[PDB]
Order: sequence, then structure tokens, then C-alpha cells
Amino acid sequence: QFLQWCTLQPENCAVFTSDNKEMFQTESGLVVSTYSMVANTRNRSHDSQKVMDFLTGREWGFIILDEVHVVPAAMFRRVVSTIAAHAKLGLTATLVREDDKIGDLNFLIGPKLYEANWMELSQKGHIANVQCAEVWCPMTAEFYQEYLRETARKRMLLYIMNPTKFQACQFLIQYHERRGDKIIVFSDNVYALQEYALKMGKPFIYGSTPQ
DNA sequence: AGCACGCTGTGTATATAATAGCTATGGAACGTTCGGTTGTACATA
Repeated sequence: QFLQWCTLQPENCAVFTSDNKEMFQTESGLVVSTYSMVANTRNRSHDSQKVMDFLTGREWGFIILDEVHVVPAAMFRRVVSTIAAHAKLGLTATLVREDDKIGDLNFLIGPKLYEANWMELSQKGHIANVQCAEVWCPMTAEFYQEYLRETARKRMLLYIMNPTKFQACQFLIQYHERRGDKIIVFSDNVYALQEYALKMGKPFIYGSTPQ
């Protein structure tokens, strides 16, 4: 995106991820990295230790914290202190977290400059309109009976795999595919994700996947 | 009938013309047959 929208020459851009760790040697350049590769404290590899020293030694002029709703976490906030910078910007669509650490952003990166409405940009053609829906798949009699006895932690897997949900997902997928739509099926539970994918013969992605 | 002797043809040398037929002898080509597990974050009960 940086290359496409502005005239940033590729020579001055270095991506510090788990794959490649080379750093730009030109006087002034750009580093696009991740919190996991910059907030680590205990164990850094030899290849990743020179890069971190390269980041720390120089006095940067600007830091862009994408998805800044995770910076006030227990350890991610450490990067805001270690990295030297005279300007800090936070970019996030959602500025909410379950705990009370959201307010910590004030003394980490500063105040909230601007906010934008969602419907205003939707009616102006800048973002798409969505008809949100919530389908009620009544649990079948057989599955439901077990839901009463089982404990909290297993009850989750029980009400995620009820057959009616399989039928509803299969019907919607077929209906929208006929409409020439590209569908995404989210699932935080990996076992259900694999079971659904192998049952419908569709690709799936989860945490164990190589980049 | 075998051996000695006389007679007769053949070869070798020389020149020469005529003629047709085969032989060498170089020169050129083509065809056949041998040398994955650990450890730490993060988000939620």
C-alpha cells in the first residue's frame, strides 16, 4: 500500500517480519514490523537481535501504530517507550477493550484527534451497506439434552456443532454463491472450522498456517 | 623296339608398310566390410 499510493522507492523499505529481517542501510528509510517482533523481551534470535538494535539506536521521526486498541496490553505498551520518536499516531476502526486499559492510551500516544461516523460514510459511497442479520437455529432435541448436563467449557463445542447450523450455513452459502458473491465464514473455534471446511470441500485458514 | 643319325620346322636378329584387336596405365567414382516441540503473549471466562 505504501509503495502503490506514494512515491516511496522500494530500496528504502524494509519489512521486519519472521520471514525476512534485512534492514535498509540508506540514510533515511522505512520499517514496517509487528508488535510480536518488537515487543519481545526475553528470547531474541541472533538474526533478530541486530535488527532490534538497529531500530533502537536510531531516533525515529514517526511511528504508525495500526490497530492501536492492542497497544495498552501488558507488554505491547513497552514498545511505545523503547522506540524513540517525536510523533506517534494511532489507527484503529474500534477503540474498545474489555478491560479498563483503554484510557491508558492518553499518556501513551496522546489524545483522540478525530472520529468519523459509520452511516455518514456509508451513504456517501465510501463504505458498503450491510444488512446485518441474526439467524435463530433452534437446537435439535437430541443435542439440546446434553447441553443441560455438560459443563461450561464443553457446552461451547456442543452448541457450535448442532446440525441445524450446518444446514443453515450450507443453504446460505449455496444461495449467495449463485448470486455471484464472495463469502467468508469466520469461526474462532478451530475444530468446527476444519469440520465445516472438510465437509464442504473449501479452503480454510487458522493460526498454524505458514504465511 | 631302342639308339644313332639325317631332315625339317621353330625361335632369335634386322629393316619396312599396312590393320584391327586387345592390353597396360593413370584418373574417377561407388558399394561392401572391418575397427516438531517450547515458551511467552494475548484475549476472554
